[PDB]
Amino acid sequence: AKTQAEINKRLDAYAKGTVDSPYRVKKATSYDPSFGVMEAGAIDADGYYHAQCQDLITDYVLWLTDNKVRTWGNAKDQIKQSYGTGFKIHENKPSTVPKKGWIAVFTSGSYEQWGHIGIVYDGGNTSTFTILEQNWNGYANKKPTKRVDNYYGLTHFIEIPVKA
Ligand SMILES: [Ca+2]
Ligand code: NA
Ligand SMILES: [Zn+2]
Repeated sequence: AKTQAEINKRLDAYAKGTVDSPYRVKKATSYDPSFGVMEAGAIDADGYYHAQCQDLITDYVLWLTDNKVRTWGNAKDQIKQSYGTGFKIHENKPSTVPKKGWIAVFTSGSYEQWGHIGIVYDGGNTSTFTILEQNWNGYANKKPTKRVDNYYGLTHFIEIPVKA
């Protein structure tokens, strides 16, 4: 398991394009004519579809679990599987406010078909929070980027284990 300080450092490194990941693009990379060229810093964990939202999560969960747990499926399928001990799935209730490093999962409305997914960067309040995500633009080309979200479509949070 990882400490909060280790988690926090890794989130900043995602956003800066310096994360210690073998799935981080070093030089602008392209293979799928439907998507934009992946900039340095993008995370592509599967070698399909350039840098999608779930690619970030695949990398993060591999790091959290010392490469023991590889996610399968699309963003929306993450709430149908378990990442193991100390990972907990929470329904997003109007009461619910997440914690830095938790995983935010969008499965309703405009996100229903594939889901969307990202990492909680700032837990915020009941109105907004800051997410760190890939592919909110649909072009699958940018590195992980921060965005303010209003909980629209957001159905679940995945709590991750934190080492004291
Ligand atoms: Ca990919
Ligand atoms: Na909420
Ligand atoms: Zn997606």
